[PDB]
Amino acid sequence: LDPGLQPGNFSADEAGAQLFAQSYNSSAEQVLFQSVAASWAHDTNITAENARRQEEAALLSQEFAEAWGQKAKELYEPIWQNFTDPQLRRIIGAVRTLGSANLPLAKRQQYNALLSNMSRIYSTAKVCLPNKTATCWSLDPDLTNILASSRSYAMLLFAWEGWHNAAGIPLKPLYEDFTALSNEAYKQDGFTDTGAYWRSWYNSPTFEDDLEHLYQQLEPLYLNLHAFVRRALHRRYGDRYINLRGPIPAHLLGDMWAQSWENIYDMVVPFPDKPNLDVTSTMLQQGWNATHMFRVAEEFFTSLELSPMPPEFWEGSMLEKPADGREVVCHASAWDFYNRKDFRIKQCTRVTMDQLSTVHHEMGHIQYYLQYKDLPVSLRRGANPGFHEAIGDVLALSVSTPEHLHKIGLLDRVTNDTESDINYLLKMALEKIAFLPFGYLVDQWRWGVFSGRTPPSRYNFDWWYLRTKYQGICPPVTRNETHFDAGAKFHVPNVTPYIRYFVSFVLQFQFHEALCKEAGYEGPLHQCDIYRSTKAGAKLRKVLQAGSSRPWQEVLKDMVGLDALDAQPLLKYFQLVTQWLQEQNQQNGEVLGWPEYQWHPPLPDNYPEGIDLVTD
Ligand SMILES: *[C@@H]1O[C@H](CO[C@@H]2O[C@@H](C)[C@@H](O)[C@@H](O)[C@@H]2O)[C@@H](O[C@@H]2O[C@H](CO)[C@@H](O[C@@H]3O[C@H](CO[C@H]4O[C@H](CO)[C@@H](O)[C@H](O)[C@@H]4O)[C@@H](O)[C@H](O[C@H]4O[C@H](CO)[C@@H](O)[C@H](O)[C@@H]4O)[C@@H]3O)[C@H](O)[C@H]2NC(C)=O)[C@H](O)[C@H]1NC(C)=O
Ligand SMILES: *[C@@H]1O[C@H](CO)[C@@H](O[C@@H]2O[C@H](CO)[C@@H](O[C@@H]3O[C@H](CO[C@H]4O[C@H](CO)[C@@H](O)[C@H](O)[C@@H]4O)[C@@H](O)[C@H](O[C@H]4O[C@H](CO)[C@@H](O)[C@H](O)[C@@H]4O)[C@@H]3O)[C@H](O)[C@H]2NC(C)=O)[C@H](O)[C@H]1NC(C)=O
Ligand SMILES: *[C@@H]1O[C@H](CO)[C@@H](O[C@@H]2O[C@H](CO)[C@@H](O[C@@H]3O[C@H](CO)[C@@H](O)[C@H](O)[C@@H]3O)[C@H](O)[C@H]2NC(C)=O)[C@H](O)[C@H]1NC(C)=O
Ligand SMILES: *[C@@H]1O[C@H](CO)[C@@H](O[C@@H]2O[C@H](CO)[C@@H](O[C@@H]3O[C@H](CO)[C@@H](O)[C@H](O)[C@@H]3O)[C@H](O)[C@H]2NC(C)=O)[C@H](O)[C@H]1NC(C)=O
Ligand SMILES: *[C@@H]1O[C@H](CO)[C@@H](O[C@@H]2O[C@H](CO)[C@@H](O[C@@H]3O[C@H](CO)[C@@H](O)[C@H](O)[C@@H]3O)[C@H](O)[C@H]2NC(C)=O)[C@H](O)[C@H]1NC(C)=O
Ligand SMILES: *[C@@H]1O[C@H](CO)[C@@H](O[C@@H]2O[C@H](CO)[C@@H](O[C@@H]3O[C@H](CO)[C@@H](O)[C@H](O)[C@@H]3O)[C@H](O)[C@H]2NC(C)=O)[C@H](O)[C@H]1NC(C)=O
Ligand SMILES: *[C@@H]1O[C@H](CO)[C@@H](O)[C@H](O)[C@H]1NC(C)=O
Ligand SMILES: *[C@@H]1O[C@H](CO)[C@@H](O)[C@H](O)[C@H]1NC(C)=O
Ligand SMILES: [Zn+2]
Repeated sequence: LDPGLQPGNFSADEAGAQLFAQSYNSSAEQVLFQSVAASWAHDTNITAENARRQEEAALLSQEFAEAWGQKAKELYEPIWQNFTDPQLRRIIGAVRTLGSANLPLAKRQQYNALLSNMSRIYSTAKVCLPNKTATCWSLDPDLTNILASSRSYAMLLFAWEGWHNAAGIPLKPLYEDFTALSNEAYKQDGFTDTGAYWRSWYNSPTFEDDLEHLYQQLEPLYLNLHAFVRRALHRRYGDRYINLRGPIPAHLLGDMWAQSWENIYDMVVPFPDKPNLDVTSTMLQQGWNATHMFRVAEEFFTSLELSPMPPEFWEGSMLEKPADGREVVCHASAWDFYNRKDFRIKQCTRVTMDQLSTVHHEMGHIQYYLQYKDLPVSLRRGANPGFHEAIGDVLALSVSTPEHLHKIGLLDRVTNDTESDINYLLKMALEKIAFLPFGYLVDQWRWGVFSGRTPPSRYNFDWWYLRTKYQGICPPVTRNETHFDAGAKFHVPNVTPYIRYFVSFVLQFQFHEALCKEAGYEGPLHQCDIYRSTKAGAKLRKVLQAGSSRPWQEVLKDMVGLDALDAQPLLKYFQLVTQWLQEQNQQNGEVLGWPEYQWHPPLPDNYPEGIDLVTD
């Protein structure tokens, strides 16, 4: 048994715990490196050969965590909370979390394979017309593309139900057992249930209470936005299917999960005549190419006097669709090998304005890793799990502005037209604000499941109850206790929390408002840029530098000034769209909210016979 993989002898003392932690850090980064190294190899070079390695390196990592966790859990758990330095408590607290590993091996297999099956079913789920069609439609491209692009209610419904039938129905039996074993494992760790464990990451004694108050402060913005989309859908589909006072059919909102309303912008766009300024056409004539795009992004960070990329980045990063033509996970991602000496971005970059914005986002993560690279490995993560995304986003917000684009040189004049930016801001409002209630209700639901507030006979009653109460949606078809629509969202059977994204979105604008205030800027917040503001850069740098050492709330108070999340900065960013929508809503007499919730559409006249009929 490798000494580099198994812990030694240590007393229950802080001096012992310090020695143990230090030993954990040294071996831990070694282990993490191997796992990610093969991961990067396969992800950058898609082949079954590397997949076998990826599986092997990840397997080793768990045995490592079990060895150290095993010793830690037995050794300090009776005393650990008393260690003086919170720094030490944080490291030990992370390692002492064993999770599933606690299960006896017979249950481990049952729990582990079970999780594997849930993932298979979701990705495997196939939706087939009630005809012996030669080939069915998978989640993407066909199902997502047809649902995002199609606008024939009859057609759109059938695709939506088919997905929930195929994905949802088979997960329901399995998910109960996962609930049983998952909570069983965490009980041995010391959490009342899986929910208590997920909430534990934010170190907020009133965490769930905090979110409700945040969400109630955003609801005025959401209801106004919801009312406007409801009206627009009514113009397109007709009163038979959109009750001005009631909830919106879930399948008509432009995406399989109604989590993003981005695809309906074409119907709702204010001031439809102003074109969205796309710099692609100028970018091409400028001779720019993917490789230069990244150095352009670095220049922005250098303007913020943050750390410029290490040469290791230019060497490692997989900036393009490789000319070798070997397969790659072209979906852009940012990687940090816990090896202090390197960090890499995988973009598969192609020259579009969107990717320019995307590259800035990804480079923000790299910047984030570099600033806390000095901390011990257990702390080299976001201040809170949602904190990581927020930093990446705020950087992306600043660069999207035409004010910034002119500074880079891609634009001759910064036309200060309110119709142009409202057009833009509404697309963002459809893209992300519509997401908040959804991101909140999924983890709102899951804590209920793990907590038992939703016993098994209610998996679907509560999901639609919650989904309607918060998001303002009801199902396209009456659905009952045989179903398990929770299983229809990727994050559910893959057991990945959603709350991180909701909290991240509030933190995104909360940081943004802080930097603008630091940058001496004034007036419209959505016209703010942090470029060249070194004094703001130092403030941002501080928040990154702390990593996970300091409790997330304590750091946030130093940055923005408030010990907790708040909606006020987010609202100010959207002040213009808030003002404009209310007038549009006020004129039409929209009922803000959704009384008479117990209303939903009739079925299509010949459903499912009429599902392919031309209606455009
Ligand atoms: C991605 O784009 C990279 C950026 O290219 C620059 O920016 C774009 C927007 C255009 O304006 C382009 O014309 C720019 O060069 C690109 O890197 C560039 O690659 C080109 C070749 O494709 C290189 O051209 C050579 O440049 C040198 C001079 O550059 C050095 O010195 C100047 C100062 O004098 C510095 O400002 C530079 O930064 C460099 O340090 C020339 O000596 C050489 O001249 C040759 O041609 C002329 C006739 O035109 C002859 O008289 C000479 O004798 C030579 O035969 C080349 O013109 C360029 O160096 C390089 N940029 C930089 C900054 O080094 C990259 O290739 C693109 N990548 C991909 C994958 O597409
Ligand atoms: C978590 O675990 C890892 C692994 O143990 C620790 O990583 C080490 O971090 C230290 C610094 O904290 C690194 O030390 C640096 O080494 C450089 C030389 O490296 C070469 O030489 C050594 C042998 O001497 C070889 O082993 C190595 O492979 C290289 O060939 C120095 O140049 C550095 O100088 C800096 O520090 C000195 C003081 O030490 C200053 O006076 C200088 O001004 C300069 O700032 C430095 O000494 C070490 O290399 C890292 N090892 C690994 C494997 O990454 C983490 O630090 C640890 N986390 C915590 C919180 O302890
Ligand atoms: C941590 O230190 C402990 C000692 O406090 C080490 O445990 C001891 O390890 C040795 C082998 O390395 C074991 O030896 C065996 O002892 C039995 C009698 O106990 C004897 O009959 C055998 O022939 C053999 O000599 C010993 O049992 C074991 N004792 C205990 C209490 O664990 C341990 O190796 C150290 N662990 C690490 C990770 O460094
Ligand atoms: C993408 O991943 C695959 C799998 O890891 C890599 O394929 C392997 O590449 C090496 C050389 O690049 C091959 O080794 C060579 O094989 C020949 C024939 O036996 C031998 O004459 C050489 O001496 C050397 O051993 C290897 O066989 C090949 N395949 C496998 C399964 O390992 C590929 O290189 C990766 N591409 C990139 C760009 O990283
Ligand atoms: C995850 O899903 C797979 C697929 O449903 C499960 O594997 C299957 O598990 C069952 C028993 O749990 C095996 O049943 C056996 O089938 C053979 C005929 O194939 C029959 O002769 C035996 O009497 C028995 O009924 C089935 O073979 C097995 N399939 C494979 C490919 O191994 C797996 O058990 C599921 N995991 C969990 C935790 O539910
Ligand atoms: C939950 O509600 C679902 C409806 O979404 C009910 O499932 C449906 O149940 C009916 C019968 O109760 C099924 O129709 C029957 O089909 C056969 C031919 O297959 C026909 O001969 C009968 O006359 C009748 O039309 C329907 O296929 C079935 N659909 C699904 C998706 O299950 C279910 O009964 C409800 N369950 C509970 C516990 O309330
Ligand atoms: C330390 O132990 C004492 C005595 O059991 C207990 O009162 C105290 O709460 C512990 N410290 C922490 C931080 O829980
Ligand atoms: C655009 O015009 C408004 C007029 O009130 C002004 O407040 C805003 O600062 C202007 N933006 C820029 C970038 O000049
Ligand atoms: Zn990101």
